This record gives sequence, C-alpha cells and structure tokens, in this order.
Amino acid sequence: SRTIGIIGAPFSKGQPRGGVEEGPTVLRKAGLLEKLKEQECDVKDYGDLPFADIPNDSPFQIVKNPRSVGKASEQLAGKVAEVKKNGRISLVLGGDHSLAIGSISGHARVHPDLGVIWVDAHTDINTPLTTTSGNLHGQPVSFLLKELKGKIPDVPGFSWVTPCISAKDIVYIGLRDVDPGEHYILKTLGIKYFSMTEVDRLGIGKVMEETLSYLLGRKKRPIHLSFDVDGLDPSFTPATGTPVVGGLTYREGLYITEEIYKTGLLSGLDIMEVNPSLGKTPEEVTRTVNTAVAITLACFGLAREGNHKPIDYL
Amino acid sequence: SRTIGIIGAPFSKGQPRGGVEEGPTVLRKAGLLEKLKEQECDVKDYGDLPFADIPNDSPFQIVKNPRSVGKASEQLAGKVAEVKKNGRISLVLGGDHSLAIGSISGHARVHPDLGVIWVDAHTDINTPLTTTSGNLHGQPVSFLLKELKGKIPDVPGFSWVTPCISAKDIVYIGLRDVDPGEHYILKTLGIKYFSMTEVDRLGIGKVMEETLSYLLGRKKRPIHLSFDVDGLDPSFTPATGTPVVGGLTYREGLYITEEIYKTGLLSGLDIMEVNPSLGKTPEEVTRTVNTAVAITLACFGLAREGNHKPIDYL
Amino acid sequence: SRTIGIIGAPFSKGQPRGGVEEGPTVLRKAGLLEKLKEQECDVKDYGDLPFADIPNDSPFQIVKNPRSVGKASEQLAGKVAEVKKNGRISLVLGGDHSLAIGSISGHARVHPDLGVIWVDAHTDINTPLTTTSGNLHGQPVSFLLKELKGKIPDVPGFSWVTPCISAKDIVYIGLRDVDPGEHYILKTLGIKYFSMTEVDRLGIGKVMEETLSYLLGRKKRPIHLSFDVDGLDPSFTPATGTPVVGGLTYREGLYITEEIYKTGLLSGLDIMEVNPSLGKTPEEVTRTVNTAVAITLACFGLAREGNHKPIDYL
Ligand SMILES: CN[C@](CCCC[B-](O)(O)O)(CCN1CCCCC1)C(=O)O
Ligand SMILES: CN[C@](CCCC[B-](O)(O)O)(CCN1CCCCC1)C(=O)O
Ligand SMILES: CN[C@](CCCC[B-](O)(O)O)(CCN1CCCCC1)C(=O)O
Ligand SMILES: [Mn+2]
Ligand SMILES: [Mn+2]
Ligand SMILES: [Mn+2]
Ligand SMILES: [Mn+2]
Ligand SMILES: [Mn+2]
Ligand SMILES: [Mn+2]
Repeated sequence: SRTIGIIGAPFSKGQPRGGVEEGPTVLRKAGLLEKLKEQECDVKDYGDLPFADIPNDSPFQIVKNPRSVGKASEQLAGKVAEVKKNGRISLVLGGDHSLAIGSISGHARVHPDLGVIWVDAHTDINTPLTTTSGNLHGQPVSFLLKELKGKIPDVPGFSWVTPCISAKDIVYIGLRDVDPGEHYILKTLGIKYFSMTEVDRLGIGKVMEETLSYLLGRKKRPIHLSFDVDGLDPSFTPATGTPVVGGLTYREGLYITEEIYKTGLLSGLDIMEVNPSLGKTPEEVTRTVNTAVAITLACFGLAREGNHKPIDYL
Repeated sequence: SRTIGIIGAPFSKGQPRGGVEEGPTVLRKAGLLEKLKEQECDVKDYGDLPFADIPNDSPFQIVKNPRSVGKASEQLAGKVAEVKKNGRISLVLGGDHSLAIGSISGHARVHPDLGVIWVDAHTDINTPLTTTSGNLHGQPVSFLLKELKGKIPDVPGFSWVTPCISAKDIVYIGLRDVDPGEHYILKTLGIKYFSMTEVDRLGIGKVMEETLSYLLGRKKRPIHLSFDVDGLDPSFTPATGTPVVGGLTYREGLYITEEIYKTGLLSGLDIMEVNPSLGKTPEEVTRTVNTAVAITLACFGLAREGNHKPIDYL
Repeated sequence: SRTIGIIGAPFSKGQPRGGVEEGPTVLRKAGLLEKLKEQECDVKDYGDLPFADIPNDSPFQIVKNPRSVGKASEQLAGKVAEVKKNGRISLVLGGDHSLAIGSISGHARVHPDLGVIWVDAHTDINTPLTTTSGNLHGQPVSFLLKELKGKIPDVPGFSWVTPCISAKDIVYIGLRDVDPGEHYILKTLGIKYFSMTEVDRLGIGKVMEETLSYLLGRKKRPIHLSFDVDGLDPSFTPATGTPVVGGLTYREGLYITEEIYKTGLLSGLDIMEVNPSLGKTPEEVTRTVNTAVAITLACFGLAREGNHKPIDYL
C-alpha cells in the first residue's frame, strides 16, 4: 500500500513573483492531507522547510538569487532523501520549479535508477549561460543532466550539486514555450518529449503508452513526477507565474497521473508553481488549487471510474 | 422515416433540488418541437404527465420520497409503453434521472430486447442499501438490473417493478463520480463502461465503435439512450444538480448522438436533469437548454456535415 | 527559406456586418509583421488595397453587393498574382471570405496546380441560386470550382472569373454549419471533407495525415490555405460574424498549420473574417486577434516544440 511523506517548500526566489511561497499553505487548507487519508493513504507531514533569508545574494552574471535557490534545493534534497530512506513516497508542495534540483537530487541519492516524467509548458533546461531571463526556475534540468556537465558554470550556491540523471531518463509532456537554447539542447541530447504538437497528433492515450514503455520497457524502476501546474491550460490553472495558452486539459492531467499511479512505481512527486496571489479573482485561485489537489489525488489512487475497499458492498 | 412521441415528465423528488420540474417547459420554449419538425420529423406531443402530490411519503430507511418517485415512474412506464405501441420513438423530457426506471421499463414492455446506452457522470446504480444520500436519482439502474434482484428491498412505491435488463445490455459513457458501492457492482457484474479515463485513452471515436459493436454485434435490437445532461462538462451544461468537472465536451456529446442516430435503431430517448433554477446567470440556463436541444436534434438526424432533402438542389 | 508578401484586404461587402474591414489594421497593430521578422521570415508589405466605393450596386436577385464583391476580388487576384510572380508566399489579411475568389484566382494564375485547404465552420459553396441569405462570403467556392460552371449565373462584377480549381483539389476541415444546397453539392461532387464529426472520430492527427496524403500523394504541388477564423470555436475567436459552437480548438488550429508549414509547400494564405467590432468585450477582440496571429506564425514556422538557429547554443 502507498505511504506518503509531505514536504512543504515555501520558496519563490527561482523567479520574480513572490506569492508562490504560499503554495504549500493553500494546498494544505484545501484539505489535501485529509483527502489523501480519505483514500488509501498513510500520510506523514514533514512540515514546511524553514528557508533562511540570504540577504547578500547578488546575481551571478545574469542569474538571479543563486545562493538562495541553491541552499533551498540543498535543504530540500536532504529532506527528500530522509523521507525516501523512511520508505515513503515524497510529496513536495512548491514553491517555484527551481526546487526540482533538490527534489530529484535527494530522491536519486536513495534511488539512483529513477526515471523522470516532467509535465510542463516548459523544458526548464536553460543553462546559466543560455538563459536570457536569469530566473533559475527555468534552469533546473540543466543542473541535473550528466551530459551537460562542463557546460554549467560554478554558480555560487550550487557546489553541492552532482548531476544524477542521464538525458535518456527523462520524458517531457506538455511543451509549448521552449527557448531556442533549450530546443538546441533537446535535439542535441536526444531527449524524449511530447510537446503539445505530439499530444495533438497522437492523443494523450498513446502519449502515456509511449512515455511509460520508454521509461520502463527494459527494467522496472522508481518514477519521479515533476508536475508544474502551468503544464495544464490557464483555463484550469490560471494562478501561476508563466501561463501559456494551448495547454493540457484537466482530463489530460488526470489521465497522465492516473496512468502513472497504475504503474505502482511512483516514488517521488513535485506539485509546483501554484501562486494564489496571481489569481485575477478568488475563483481563479480556488480553481487552480482544486485542480492541483485533484492531480495529486489521482497520483495516489483516486480513479475516475471509481474506487472500492476489498469487501462485499452488497 | 423517424416518428417521435414527446412525453414531459416534470418530476423532481428523486433528488433534493426543486427546479428540475421545469425541464420540459424550458426545453419546449426553446422550440424543441418546432426544430424537430424543421428536420425530417413527424412529432406528436403526448403532454406533460400530471404527477399527483403524495404528501404522505416518509423515508424508507435513508431513501427519500420513495412513494412519489415510484408512482411517477409507474405512470411514465405506462405512457412510454403507450407511445411505443403506436410505433413512435419515445422522447422523455425530464425531470430527474429516477424517471429512467419508468422510461426503460415502459420501453421494455414493448421491446424486451433493448440495449441501453447511459451517458452520465454517474452510474446511478446504488441500491436502497448502498446509497449514502438516499436520493433515488442515483439508484435507477439497480432497480432495472436482473442480476441485482434479491438485493433490492421492498421499497414502498416500487412493487410494480420487474427488472427488465441484464447487466450485459447496458453501456455507460462519461463516468467520473462513482461511489464505492457502485464501483463494486460495476466490477462484480462485469458491466461495460467508458469512464472519462477510457474516453481520454481511446478517443470518443473508438468509444462509440466499441459501444455499438458490443451492443449490436450479435443481433440488431432497439436502443434506449438515457442522456443525463451532467454527462457533459459543466462548461456546457451548468444548470444541473450534480455537476462534475472534467466531462464530455459538446463535440463528444454530438458525436455520441450522431453515431447513435446513424444506427437506425434509436427507439427510446431520455433527456434528463436540466434544472434552469440552478443557473448562476440567465446565460448559463440558455447554454444548458441550447446544448440539450442540440443533443436531442442530433439523436433525430441533424448532422454537423449537413443534411439535404432527396431532390436536385442545383 | 520562406519569403512573404503581405496584402491587406479591408473589405466587408460580402456580408452584412461592417467591422471586418478593420481586420488588416488590428492584425498589423498586434505586431504581425514584426513577429514574422522575429522568426525566420523576409517580409514585404504590399499595403492595404484601395477598394473604390461602388455606390450603385443593387442586388442581383437575392445576391447583395455583387459589383463591390466582384471588383474587390478582381483587384485582389491581380495583387496576389503579382506577389506570386515575385516568388513570395502571399499572405492576405481580410476582410470577409468572399475575397477567397480573388486570392485563389490570383494564386492559380501563377500556380495552376495548387491544392486548397479550407479551414472553416462553413463550406462557403452556395451558388447565387442556392443561397438563401444572398451574402457572397458564403459563396466563393462555387465560383472557383470547374464542375459547377453552367450553374453559376452571369452575376454583375464577376465576368472576369474563370473557375480554376477542380472538386478533387480542395479539402475542408472544421465543418459544422452546412446549408442543404451546400451539402448536396458536397456529396454530388465528391469533395473531400472533415466536418467536426470526422475530427471527433479520427482525431486531428489522422485528419491532417489524410488531408495531406490526399492532396500531395500523387504529386507535390503548391498549397493554398484559406483560414476563416470561425473555423475555431468562438471561445477562441469570438469576434467574427458567423460564429458556430463546437469548433476546432486553439490546439487543433495550431496543429493544422504546423503540419501545413512542415510540407514546405505553403504557397498562399488567407486569414479571414476577423471582426473586432463584434467583440462583446475588449478581451474578446484581443483573444481573437492573438489567436489569428498565432495561427499565422505557425504557418510560417513557429513550432510549439521550439525553434533554433543553425548554430551551437552551448
Ligand atoms: C521558457 N523560458 C523562460 C520561462 C521559464 C519558466 C519556468 B517554469 O518552471 O514555469 O517552467 C522564459 C524566457 N522567455 C521569456 C519571454 C521572452 C523570451 C524568453 C525563462 O525564464 O527561462
Ligand atoms: C454518485 N452518487 C450520488 C450522486 C447521484 C447523482 C444522480 B444523477 O442522475 O445526477 O446521475 C452522490 C453520492 N456522494 C455525495 C457526495 C459525497 C459522497 C457520496 C448519490 O446521491 O448517490
Ligand atoms: C451557412 N451559410 C450561411 C453562412 C455563410 C458564412 C460564410 B463565412 O465565410 O463565414 O464562412 C448562412 C445561411 N443560413 C443562415 C441561417 C438560417 C439558415 C441559412 C450563408 O449566408 O450562406
Ligand atoms: Mn512551466
Ligand atoms: Mn517548470
Ligand atoms: Mn448524473
Ligand atoms: Mn443520472
Ligand atoms: Mn465561416
Ligand atoms: Mn468562410
């Protein structure tokens, strides 16, 4: 049976807009922990991480808040590894997506053979040198990939990072805002991806079959799902910092996560980039958090066809 | 050519919210009868059923308004059988979904070999003993299924019911809010279903091919379509009592019904759960009724590709 | 590499509502020309066409403004042929869809072997004799088809027209409001079409594979894409004169145009029926123009998966 470890990561300095720090808080007050208990799940809350303010953190070239982002990920890596050693599925509530550096790193210390599914409008694979914004939430994958070592500069705050995943061990789903440098890396490294074009072409059904066969065909291994809520269309998740139109539907998001749950191999989960302060109305915040909660519950067994306990209901 | 018998069923006591009684009225004032005449159809209106008030109707255990629901279905069964004996396709305008007990029962008196297609967010297959709400609109299928006799208590108002359909003769499309007891019955009885997960997986195209091959592969027979407007997403049909997000699209609803029309075997139709009083705005009511009318017109021949009379237009 | 010739066609008299004349203006102020330059494209603006007022233009039978529509198309045909002789892809910004008579005609003077893809809720294939509205924007295809000569009356303003395309050389995508006369022509002439029913059945992926194999299977040839913004659902393009619900999605629109771009054979493009004055709000106008611009950029190489220059980004 599923056992879960919840880690709050109230961190925003991987991007400019502040309110993503309240992500863990609004997801908890939506009753995420209770709803997980309502279904099959043994839940332990490891709390919100205390991220010290590092007030002296000047840009490294164009890269903003590098020491703050680096330490937050260092701390998160430690907590995630701690939850994995305890035999639980780590559930990280973000927080901006730079935290994936820490989440995937901590996870990989215990399960070096993990495969990553990255649901997002973005590849987040800019390097400190290709980025034009300097926002580190658009860079976490570059820090993680083995093939890109020697292309990543010695950024203050990140000396602890050892890139733990090969380009062959990640699949993107939902891409529709990919920078030129990122596209170059994507094609050069031969990374498997299903942009919105592929989802339109094949249907989400075939996308998931291909995703899972690619990642699990040779050998069964732990899955890490890094879910950026901007992966889904802004009609479902508007309260987020970098919304892009033409996204995955609510249905597609639940299909992705239902299929991931059914593998029995989900080992780590990130629910990222919920920013309640960017909702144009109270309903837009509710709609975003509701969807993120629904996505999460699907990851842990809630099926649209229904669920039942192993007894005779009649 | 198609010949139709319209029966209004202004009934609400299968659920708590009152305004579903006005379903027949708003569908008629939308010009449903006229629009049916505009296309190929010979239409006879059998009127709105007069449902006597039964003021003495205390719950049977948890089950609410059982005598009221039972008599309404008894009356509707009689009217439907009357319209079928006259060689017409029965079109029942609801009204809450408990009325399906009467619609399917009346239909089956004349065509015992009918197969049912049930488009809905819900299976409506709770028994009087598995229900946690007591609302009979969530129970009609349990009263209809032969396999479940002996599991249905002697509910006041329902002594006239003889379950007329086998578990093998129904297909669900659109499921996304299925209670644990219902899921148990679903799996135990081996009922064919396409929840939203299956629609996402396969596409509505394959769903309809499988639905129709399953029901009509061995032997051609009459089709009964029980269409709950909550089958479609609340962005298309918001004015309904139990809306669930992540539903079938407008397009999917028209595809289902276009394909059903093309079989030449539609024999009975229910258009259920339109509640104009639950529209948050006047436009939400219009949008809901418009969609329900569009769905109905598709059932009777209106095709998106166009239609033409058997003459030379040039 | 792609080279483009922009032609503004501020013309409205193919239909009753006036504001479609401002189509070229709002598309330009959206920064269409600049955004085309931002990506691979060499852009030359051939200006907005000066359409003389023809104040004496009484209906021909039921057909409205025939001399105005005819001359506007005659003028546009000349300009388009001029841009094609200069080796550029013609990009016509409309303007109502009657202008397609001129766009396709001018294009075909230089490339007689063109195949047409027509993305629209409508077939626009009524003749002056089958039309019930008299609005010429619902008639341009009938003037273009060789198979229909002798069925088109001598309409004032159109003596210059020579029908340049066979019924075999056009594919419709997006149909859901087809008049009886149009359906008759569709079936009689054996025109290839994918109404919304077919898109639902097969998926846009298979639709494009079939569309392109049909048009380009025997012999590679120039493609003319006539894109009516009402092809997409009114939730994406509301500011248009004849919106029909149940349309192609934003994603489907970009998929169509991405796949068309990838053939390397796009030769002519029409972006038609944007009417900013019919937006119920300022956001509805912005949403419509934004989408039309996005559609256009996709036609000229912008891919959702990303794009990059032929250099080493690392
Ligand atoms: C696509 N790259 C962006 C967005 C990063 C989003 C990170 B996420 O976690 O939400 O996915 C934007 C770069 N563009 C900004 C607009 C102009 C072109 C560059 C970046 O800052 O790197
Ligand atoms: C899913 N079952 C419900 C809804 C019935 C809808 C009937 B219809 O005709 O619209 O399809 C709801 C039961 N749940 C209520 C919420 C808490 C869990 C139980 C019930 O009352 O049985
Ligand atoms: C479908 N035909 C219409 C619409 C033409 C739209 C042209 B376009 O460029 O936007 O595609 C409408 C005819 N109907 C009007 C409503 C009643 C039935 C006839 C016509 O006027 O011919
Ligand atoms: Mn993102
Ligand atoms: Mn991201
Ligand atoms: Mn229902
Ligand atoms: Mn129902
Ligand atoms: Mn049109
Ligand atoms: Mn058109």
